Amino acid sequence: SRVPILKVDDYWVVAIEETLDQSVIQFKEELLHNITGVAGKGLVIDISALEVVDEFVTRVLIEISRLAELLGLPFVLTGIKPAVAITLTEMGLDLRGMATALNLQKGLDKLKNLARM
Repeated sequence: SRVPILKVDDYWVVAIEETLDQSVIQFKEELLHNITGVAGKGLVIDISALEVVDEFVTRVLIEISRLAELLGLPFVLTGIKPAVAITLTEMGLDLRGMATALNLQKGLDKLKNLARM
């Protein structure tokens, strides 16, 4: 448990910070364990802390995204600067077709708005 996984109003909230690499595997595993245990209304993951995004991180984000979809868990990715949007898309993450938001607040609001409909 290095990367904290928070729960707010039944939404999972995670912010990924710079890591000095197997802890990303460790993080993905713990997150997946959590979101398949107690039900939650959705998942927000913020990556604003990452100066560059790795091929490794990208694959973790693709897997979390696919599983969230299979689980029926609304998912929003937040804090994505232009340069990182380019890299993620080039490495196979479909940014256009997924929910993204500017920050954690916007992320949380987006999920609640979609649901309240």
